[PDB]
Amino acid sequence: LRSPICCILGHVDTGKTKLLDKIRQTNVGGITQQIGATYFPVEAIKQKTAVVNKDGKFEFKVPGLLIIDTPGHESFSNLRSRGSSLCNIAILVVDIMHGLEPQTIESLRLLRERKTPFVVALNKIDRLYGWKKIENNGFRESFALQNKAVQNEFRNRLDQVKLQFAEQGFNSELFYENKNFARYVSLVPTSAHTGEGIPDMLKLIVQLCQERMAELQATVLEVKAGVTIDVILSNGILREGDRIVLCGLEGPIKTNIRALLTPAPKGQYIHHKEVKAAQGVKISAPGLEGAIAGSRLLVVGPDDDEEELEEEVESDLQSLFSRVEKTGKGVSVQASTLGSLEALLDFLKDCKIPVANVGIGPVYKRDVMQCGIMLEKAPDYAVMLCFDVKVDKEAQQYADENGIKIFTADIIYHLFDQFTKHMQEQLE
Ligand SMILES: Nc1nc2c(ncn2[C@@H]2O[C@H](COP(=O)(O)OP(=O)(O)O)[C@@H](O)[C@H]2O)c(=O)[nH]1
Ligand SMILES: [Mg+2]
Repeated sequence: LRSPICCILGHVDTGKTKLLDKIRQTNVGGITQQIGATYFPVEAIKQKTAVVNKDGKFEFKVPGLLIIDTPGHESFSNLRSRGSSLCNIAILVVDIMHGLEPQTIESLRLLRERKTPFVVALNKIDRLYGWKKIENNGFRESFALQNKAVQNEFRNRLDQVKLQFAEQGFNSELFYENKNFARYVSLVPTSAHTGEGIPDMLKLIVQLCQERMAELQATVLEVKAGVTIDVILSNGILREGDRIVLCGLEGPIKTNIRALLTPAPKGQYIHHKEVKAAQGVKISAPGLEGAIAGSRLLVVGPDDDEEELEEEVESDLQSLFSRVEKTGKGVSVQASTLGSLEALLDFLKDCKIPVANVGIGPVYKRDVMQCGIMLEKAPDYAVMLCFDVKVDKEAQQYADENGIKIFTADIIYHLFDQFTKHMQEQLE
């Protein structure tokens, strides 16, 4: 069998890094660091959840859990239709003391559109005034030992957070009060500081994956400059020397896996003849320049037709490139990954904003030039809406020289706001 994959999402300063760090802690099958991910064998999970499984009734049917730290939008890297190949389930981290934030809200909307199951970590409960910690305890067990004032503050903050979620269209319940997984999103109070609530969280993640979610699937999660690719192997086997095709900026990329690399526990990496799901692995291969984050990775077998596979891997990006106005009058859009780009196109289509040009990866002069033609065509739309992407300095300079506006945002809403402001300025 294989291990479910869990992605951890959160607003900055919400304690996701500290949380994953606390989840990693061990007395040591050992918890093992992998490329862009951390693997938890079922024994380690049993140990971390034992305190909330004292009777032993809970059955683990799973070999392990893979957890990917996904700060920002990497959990949404691939196209929506394949979301489960990247993340079976997610953990959304919210600071209980400040409640819902904008990045959190965007994360919520994106998780909902992609139909990605998630639970919420209501983190930093130790910040409750007078909280009496019991390290690594289950939340209920610790909560029972708190004074009246602490319980009161918890309930108040909880009701408030529940309201903020309700406004966003999500019905939420405290996890042990939660009765139906289909009806409510579970809120699990946690402390990255004390470890409290983490047993509950791991047990719940495992429970949901098993109860609800009981061919090769591999996704390019990151591209690192020679150029190597960090890949999440969700299903199947990858082997050294495998003939692979993936999505590239200027067309399909076809090459052969030179090396399968994981971090050394010495040299820097250890090589593998082969790796099996679920695994985060680094791939070394010639000609990986222009690889697209969020791209599928396909292996060309003996019966397979490499051309058809090239077409198939490029088809995601092409499906995005084709989503443009027939009129040819519209804005240019750009994003870092297939999923982010898809989200941007869907959002703008909802906003009835017309798009004439679609780009992926960091913004370069060619993208800005392409936008610049609109300036001759229809000047008002000679702008770029750029979602979570870097803008090359020369591209920005060229834009400023030629009166092309480049709008950038970490949140998709802001692109809309900025564009509306721009249009009102043009009509002003
Ligand atoms: N008291 C307390 N502090 C926390 C907790 N989780 C995170 N922090 C603090 O908040 C800061 C958040 O750090 P980090 O883990 O990088 O949060 P991130 O930016 O969302 O990844 C850290 O300096 C921690 O000291 C918690 O459960 N309790
Ligand atoms: Mg972080």
